[PDB]
Amino acid sequence: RYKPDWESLREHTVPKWFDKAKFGIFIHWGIYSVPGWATPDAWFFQNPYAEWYENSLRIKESPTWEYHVKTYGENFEYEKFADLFTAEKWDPQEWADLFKKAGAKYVIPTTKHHDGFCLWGTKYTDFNSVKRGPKRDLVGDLAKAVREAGLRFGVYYSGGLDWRFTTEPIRYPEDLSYIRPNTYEYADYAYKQVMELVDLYLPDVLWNDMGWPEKGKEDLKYLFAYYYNKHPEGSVNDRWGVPHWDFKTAELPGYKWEFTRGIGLSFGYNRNEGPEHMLSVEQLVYTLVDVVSKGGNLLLNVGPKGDGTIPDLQKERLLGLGEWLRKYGDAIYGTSVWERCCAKTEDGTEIRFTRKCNRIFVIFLGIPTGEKIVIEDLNLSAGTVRHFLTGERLSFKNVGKNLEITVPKKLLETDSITLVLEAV
Amino acid sequence: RYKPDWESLREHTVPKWFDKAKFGIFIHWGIYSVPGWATPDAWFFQNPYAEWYENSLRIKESPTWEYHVKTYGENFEYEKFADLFTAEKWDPQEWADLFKKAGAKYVIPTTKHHDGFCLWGTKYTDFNSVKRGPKRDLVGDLAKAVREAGLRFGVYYSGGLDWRFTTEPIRYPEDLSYIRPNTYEYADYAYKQVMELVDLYLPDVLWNDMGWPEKGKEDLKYLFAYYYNKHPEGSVNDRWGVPHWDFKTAELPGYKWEFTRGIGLSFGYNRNEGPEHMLSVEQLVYTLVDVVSKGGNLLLNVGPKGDGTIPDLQKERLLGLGEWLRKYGDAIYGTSVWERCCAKTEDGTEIRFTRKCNRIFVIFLGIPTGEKIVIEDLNLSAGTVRHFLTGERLSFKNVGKNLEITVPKKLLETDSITLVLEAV
Amino acid sequence: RYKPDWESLREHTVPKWFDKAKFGIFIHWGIYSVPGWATPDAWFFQNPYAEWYENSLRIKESPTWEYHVKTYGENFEYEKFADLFTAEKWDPQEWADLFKKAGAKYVIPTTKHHDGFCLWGTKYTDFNSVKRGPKRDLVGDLAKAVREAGLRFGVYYSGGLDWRFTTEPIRYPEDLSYIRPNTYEYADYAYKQVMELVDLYLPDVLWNDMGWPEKGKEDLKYLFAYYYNKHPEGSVNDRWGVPHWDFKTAEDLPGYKWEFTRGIGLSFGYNRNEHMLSVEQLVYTLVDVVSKGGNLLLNVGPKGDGTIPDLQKERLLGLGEWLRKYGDAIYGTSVWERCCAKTEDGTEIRFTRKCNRIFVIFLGIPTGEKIVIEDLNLSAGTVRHFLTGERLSFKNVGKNLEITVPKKLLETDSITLVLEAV
Amino acid sequence: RYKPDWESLREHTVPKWFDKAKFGIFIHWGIYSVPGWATPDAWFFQNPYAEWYENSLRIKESPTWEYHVKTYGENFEYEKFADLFTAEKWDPQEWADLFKKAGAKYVIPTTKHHDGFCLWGTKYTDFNSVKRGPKRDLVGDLAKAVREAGLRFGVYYSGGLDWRFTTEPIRYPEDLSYIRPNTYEYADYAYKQVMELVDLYLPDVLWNDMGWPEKGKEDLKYLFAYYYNKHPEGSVNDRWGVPHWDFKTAEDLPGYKWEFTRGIGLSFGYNRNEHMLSVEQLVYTLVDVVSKGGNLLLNVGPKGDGTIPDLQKERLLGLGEWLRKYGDAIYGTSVWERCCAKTEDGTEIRFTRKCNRIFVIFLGIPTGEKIVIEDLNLSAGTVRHFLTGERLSFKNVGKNLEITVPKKLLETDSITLVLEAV
Ligand SMILES: C[C@@H]1O[C@H](O)[C@@H](O)[C@H](O)[C@@H]1O
Ligand SMILES: C[C@@H]1O[C@H](O)[C@@H](O)[C@H](O)[C@@H]1O
Ligand SMILES: C[C@@H]1O[C@H](O)[C@@H](O)[C@H](O)[C@@H]1O
Ligand SMILES: C[C@@H]1O[C@H](O)[C@@H](O)[C@H](O)[C@@H]1O
Repeated sequence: RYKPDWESLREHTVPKWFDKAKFGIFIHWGIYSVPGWATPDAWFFQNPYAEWYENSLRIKESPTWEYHVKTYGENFEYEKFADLFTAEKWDPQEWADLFKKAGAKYVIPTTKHHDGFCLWGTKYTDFNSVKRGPKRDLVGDLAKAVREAGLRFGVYYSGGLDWRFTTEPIRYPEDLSYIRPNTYEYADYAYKQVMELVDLYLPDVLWNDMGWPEKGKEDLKYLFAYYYNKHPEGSVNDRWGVPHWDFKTAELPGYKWEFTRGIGLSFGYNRNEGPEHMLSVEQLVYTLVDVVSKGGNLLLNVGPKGDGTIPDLQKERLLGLGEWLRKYGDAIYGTSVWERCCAKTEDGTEIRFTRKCNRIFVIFLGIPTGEKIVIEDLNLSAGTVRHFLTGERLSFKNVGKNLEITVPKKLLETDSITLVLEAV
Repeated sequence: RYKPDWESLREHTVPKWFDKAKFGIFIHWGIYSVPGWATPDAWFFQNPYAEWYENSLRIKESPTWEYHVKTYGENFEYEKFADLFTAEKWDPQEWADLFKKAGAKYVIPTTKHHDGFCLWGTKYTDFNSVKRGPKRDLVGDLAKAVREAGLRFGVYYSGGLDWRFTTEPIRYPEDLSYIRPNTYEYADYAYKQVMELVDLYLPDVLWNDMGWPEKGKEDLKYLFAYYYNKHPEGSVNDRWGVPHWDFKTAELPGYKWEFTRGIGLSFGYNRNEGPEHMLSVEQLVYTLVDVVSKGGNLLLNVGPKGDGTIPDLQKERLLGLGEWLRKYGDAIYGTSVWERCCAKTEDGTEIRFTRKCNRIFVIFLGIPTGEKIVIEDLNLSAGTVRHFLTGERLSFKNVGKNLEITVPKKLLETDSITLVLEAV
Repeated sequence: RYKPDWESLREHTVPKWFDKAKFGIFIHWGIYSVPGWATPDAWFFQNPYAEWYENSLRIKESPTWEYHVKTYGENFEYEKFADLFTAEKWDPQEWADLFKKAGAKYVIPTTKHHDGFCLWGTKYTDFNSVKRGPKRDLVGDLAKAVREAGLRFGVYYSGGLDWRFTTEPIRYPEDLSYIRPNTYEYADYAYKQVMELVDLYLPDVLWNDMGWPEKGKEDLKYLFAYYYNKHPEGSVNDRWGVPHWDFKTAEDLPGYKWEFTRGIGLSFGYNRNEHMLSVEQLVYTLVDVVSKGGNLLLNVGPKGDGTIPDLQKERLLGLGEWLRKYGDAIYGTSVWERCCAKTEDGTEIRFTRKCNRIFVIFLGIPTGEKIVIEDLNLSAGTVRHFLTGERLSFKNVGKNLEITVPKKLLETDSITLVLEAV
Repeated sequence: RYKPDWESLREHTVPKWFDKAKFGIFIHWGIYSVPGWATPDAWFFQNPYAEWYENSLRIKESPTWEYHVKTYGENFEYEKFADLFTAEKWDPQEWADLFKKAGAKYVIPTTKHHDGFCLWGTKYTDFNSVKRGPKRDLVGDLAKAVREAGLRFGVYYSGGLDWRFTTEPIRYPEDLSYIRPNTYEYADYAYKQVMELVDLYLPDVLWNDMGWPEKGKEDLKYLFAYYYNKHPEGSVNDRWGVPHWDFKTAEDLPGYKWEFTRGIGLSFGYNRNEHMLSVEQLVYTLVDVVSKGGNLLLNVGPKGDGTIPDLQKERLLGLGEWLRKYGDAIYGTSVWERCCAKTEDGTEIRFTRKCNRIFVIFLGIPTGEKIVIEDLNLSAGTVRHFLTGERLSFKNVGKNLEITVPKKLLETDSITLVLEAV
């Protein structure tokens, strides 16, 4: 049993499933998906993030304001998008199947982003998906489908920012130091809402954002102890601004962390986003391997449309990643870091290392065109280095500081995207 | 005038009436009286307290859950008892007469227990006796009747626990450290509700329970100063978790205290309670004398049914106590502690001492069967020891460390339950 | 057992001995007794308190500065008085006997006043009576003598003010809000010194003054718990500025215990330029205070050589001669239903209770046999003349209570007519 | 780089060496080793811990007081033992070699226990081993010797208790809530002393005790950041009473790292009146603790002259002889899917993992060849006898796992039967 104080909650280390998961799906989906628009220290004036539509719209000068006033009209309040957000062609089982085939082991939707619209039937505001728009508990139905597909389910919550409680926009990063809800009322509201998510859906991950209101930071001792006592395999990110977290986030470490990025640049759906603002399947795999070899997990974001469909370009990149993970999944899932993160060849091709007990997977970022491969600054523990995908044994010798190794061309042609070897 | 700070509020000592009162009636009565059921470190799983019905019901495993799901059905929410709680045959004048005849000098009902149902027309929740169930201000009508009978009126309030603000039950004592309302919203709610009781009924006693929310502990400086300034003869118990109290509670001291217990084991009405889970009239009198000789008051609880009647077994024990207090009341009411609490005879019979200026009442817990009574470790201040109930003088001498004294058998037969003497 | 937190320490009510004590002796005695001088909006510029000599001296051109610069010289540092404080003719048994004969039940000397000179062998400063001046543990020798005489022994300590830690004087009351030691170093120093008094002498009273340093206020839950656990009959005044105290102080009827403090004269420390109360006014004060639930802490300001001025000795013995006669109507009494009353004539009256007995103490001796007391009805008891025990006839008349006490008995009483109803 | 705030310091997880270390030596050694005496609701009145000699001595009439007043005399102050603590026959290389042969990977001496005597040349008190007694920097010479033997070196420090700053003893556990130094002066003193240990010896472990003074708890975000930035492989226990620690202590399977501490005997400091564990019980403790994710910190209580009692030396060497054989199944291991298991016979079993290898350590040596382990199914690997490496036949049978190990191999093992599946 966890007690409600920081010393006691430190006893909760990161759960084993999360360290082994390696890959998860972020989902940025709200009423901001309806307009789904964004421009292709002037960051907030030309916000490339479609989720920040309302903030950009509150800046009268901006291109989001130009677009909005021409597409929808000057007197079209942002709140009106809630009724346009009908998710009429949303099938959560189809999402869960997509994410499972993509190779993800956990899924995290935005229960409530900065605009403050909640994607569940919360009883603390009427600005949610049950009373407005979809007339449907989006979080709960996604949680059911995700878990029926055999995946873990987390929740993103914008604890630090809620624009239902402000009127002024963020124009500069320094504005965030005072343009917050700021009231005791909000501190209670955020506490009750995350407590409600825990009670209703018992998430495997509590992914807070933008810090936690200062007035309720000491509430989290009670929230975290409550959560862990109901769900010891539950986890908590590092965006609460308090002494406790299970893993860190980012946009060889001894702690666990998680790199988050979108398939594109924007997190929410953006129409203005060209097909060359997005990563290729190759770049997604390279990111996954790089991150995972450094002890991290990848949280890859998906920005679905307001009608509940995932853009074909995004579906494509997910399935292509999962086709790669279906072949090379044994060298990623359930792996630890090796003695070192990275390495390169004499040629130039970068290399990453993942361990799985006595095995050491050697993952080349790319497929070398030559049979004779020379890896710099490595002298392997004289064992048995073998081709991974076919299993076939391979000859190799040590040379001063580098490591020479021949791999026939007949085997290179089998590998897709990355050549991977495996020592013992 | 009291200032709102702890140093200043210390000037308020316990009121004279309360120290002299000696005996009071607790009343545990709510919507939990309707089901009125309880099982005959596993305490919370088999709670013998019927007031904790809802907590026990939230534990799916428990016998309260078995009973509830069979008597009322799985989908019978606990809140539904509010509408079953009609107090149709409740007459408060009949209660006040009962408590007055029982010998009580003050009466304290549960305005709001842990379940959060209020027995008055509070304007801070619709979960009360005016909007639901009785359609009647139960606290106010009891206050009128109690005061018309010439008794003081206090209020119990569950400041520390309110299950209207939680969903999870208490399974272990350590759960109480974090399964509390916890919000600023609740701290205000509790403050406004006790302030409302003060404004509406001006209670002679403020009997808080389960501590006060940490977020509003400093509010009580303002509450206590406000209260004492309107009502200097008002009093305050020791369950707020702050530096100030007028008397302590429990379940020779220099401070004033108050032992609270039920006629039975449960505080709320329990049907499952046999007639041999309750104290006899003899044991109630023995408790009263023991407590009062140690500087304390007795707060004897009554658990009425949901229809507003007090079980005949409880009525019986109260009237029998009051018949005893009608005879021996002069040795209890308005007494102080003597040089020592207790004493025993050579035979074995225990003895308690109460003072009233130059008088010293000697109350035997039981009626010795022999005329020759030898009291251990006592040498009285050579005065005049007399039989109390008849007044008749009695012979006595000192003997080493003990004190011999003859009391004719004709006088023993007059005394009911306790022989009592009286020195000068 | 007492825990170190305010909620737990509230369980310590005022000890029974202190409530019954009624009368105690304050002693303001230090190196300020050596010059022992004070002048006969601008209170601090013309301080009538001789203990504040150093503060007044730091105010250049003030009358204490004029006197000092002429009697001792401009370059005569105040600290130099420590070596002049010899306590030549000091006899603690003589003091303890004087206070016992005066009728006092407890005695409280200044272990350290605002100037910061300590009257004991403290190991936290060398500015004390053992290393300087008397070469003698003044507090400890007085404690031994006072307890041998059968009296309780308390300690005054200036926790809030210490002029060893400041250089600027107090010219106005608002100056006290910032001209304090202010350092963590001082907060520890004060804690360690009161801890040391407790360890060395285990005082029955801890009489702090001028509040406690803000930084050390949380230290006192520990100090008080430590103190009460070693000495449950110990007590603590109300000048720490924290939620806990046993009795209040002061310079219808309260439910708490309090203590009026005042000197025989106006000054607390010895003053030559000294305005003194008569024996009659001291008795009247005692009775007034005691009938209102309070104790009287009467101050004595001895000279630097260790003798108590004859005028002060005289007032104390005269008070004790009165207390020897009428002590049963004061010591061990509680308050009655009301404190005060007057006669049709004008003479004020005070009431003390002692169980079923209720003493009626006249502030003065009425010159007439027929006495009419206003707004008082006594439930037909037996009103006795107190000192002789003789019975007196009384009747109830409307609001008032007519009583007839013979001339023989009025001339018997000294200072106060005292009756005794039941 | 680590910033001085709790959120940043959480990034420091327990160092890999400490998780792999498994076994370490505690050393309770001070001036309390000189008398080295302790008696065979009232724990503090009959303290079995010889390190608490002074506390027990402050309790007048207690058995430590009887012994002390007869062996040394009533006017023999406890502080006088500092001059008796000569460490005559002390040889740090002899100690370091003993601990290395015992199989320990790290060593932690008491730099300062509750009595406040420091075993190094601190410049914040003259009550230490350089100015008194040994005339020698005991901590530094042990640190040099321990690191020369190839072992890690930590430091115990009594941050929460220091009896140089109190006079009253601890009679009950509730006394610890207020009988502490309590001053800002102490909070600085503790900070400066641990800062000084870090600067002088850069310990691999900072083993604080009895919490950290309330006034100095915020100082520790700075001390910890300073420490980790100079020494990232450094570690910190859980007895500071702040949000941060690297491992917990103690006197299904945890996710955090912890450390069981206990003496060879009952007392931590040397006791004559001493109740000791056998070699078998020490090995059983080590295996039990290690299979549950913990380390064992085994205490040694040397005499005042600098020698370790032969009985203690004996137990340590016997443990190291066992660890020399079975060290591969302990050092560098993680926890398995579950900690514990038993046979149909009754013999307890513990599991340690080392990648794909899973060691099966029997607490005792089964007398029969046919061994049936309850509730255990092993995925058909290759179960080897550990010490000889020979292969063993096994079958899965319902819930259990039948295995046949020849008598030849059971008689080979010492204390524990050890197998090795894959
Ligand atoms: C994952 C990203 O985190 C950031 O803090 C947010 O501002 C973005 O909108 C997005 O949710
Ligand atoms: C008098 C008793 O006090 C306790 O704290 C409560 O838990 C019981 O329900 C009851 O009200
Ligand atoms: C009793 C008086 O208390 C005051 O606070 C002090 O300033 C006086 O010097 C005197 O000691
Ligand atoms: C390891 C033990 O820790 C406890 O806190 C101490 O009181 C003992 O003396 C010993 O050092």
